[PDB]
Amino acid sequence: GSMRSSIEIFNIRTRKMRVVWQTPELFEAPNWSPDGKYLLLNSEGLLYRLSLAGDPSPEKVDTGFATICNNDHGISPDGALYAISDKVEFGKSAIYLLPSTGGTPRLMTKNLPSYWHGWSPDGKSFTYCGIRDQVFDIYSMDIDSGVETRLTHGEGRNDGPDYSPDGRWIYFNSSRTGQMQIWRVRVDGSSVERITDSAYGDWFPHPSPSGDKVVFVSYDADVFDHPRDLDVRVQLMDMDGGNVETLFDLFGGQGTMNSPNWSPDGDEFAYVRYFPV
Repeated sequence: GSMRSSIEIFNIRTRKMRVVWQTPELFEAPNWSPDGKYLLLNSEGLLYRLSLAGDPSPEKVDTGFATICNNDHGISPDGALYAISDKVEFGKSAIYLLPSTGGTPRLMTKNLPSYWHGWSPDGKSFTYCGIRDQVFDIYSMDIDSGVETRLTHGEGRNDGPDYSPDGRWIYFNSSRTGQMQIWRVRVDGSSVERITDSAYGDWFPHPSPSGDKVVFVSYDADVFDHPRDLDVRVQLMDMDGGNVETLFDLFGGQGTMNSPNWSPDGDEFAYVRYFPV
């Protein structure tokens, strides 16, 4: 079988890349463990750990009944929990938490579909895209109480939320201006503001844990939604949207970086490059 996915890391300080693992399988959306030691990927509804030292061969995570996981998942700051978005139970995406060492998923969201997208720096809350009667909004939930908080209110479609490391902002994208652009909303909901103003559809914002940079993908403007297998750009900019640059061109899009992908040191991020079928 020819290669289909290349799990890779790019260091934004030295501007060097490395190939962790290539496979003829379709692997997607890496997270990076808070201890620095492994990547968490999904493939064909299952979750896998790939060690960054020694054997990078994917090791399957026991997600119990949750065997139709999608690309929206993450790891808690203390490293003890995984959050997954799975459709076994209700036929549409629902968010669960489980131990990072595997086990039985605990349902978080009763209102569906909901797509997990970022863990709060203090670990107490998470943020997600919730679709409610075809209204795409940013929500957050307090893990201990189960209380759902709506942060956007149907101004365009709003997707892909992830926290700034100071915990004051959630960055996301919104179609409110005509194409997907990066926006940010305060965690209390109280203000929102535009971060990119580009000729592209800008998707998957991830603020670096080091608090200086945001990485994201830019599709061509004539693209609708966030498909697989297109010629895209992996971009980087300052927190305030200044100094936008193209780090590299890439064949991909969907799967490349859906979920929070930074090393805990904030100097490197994980991503998947694809090869045409």
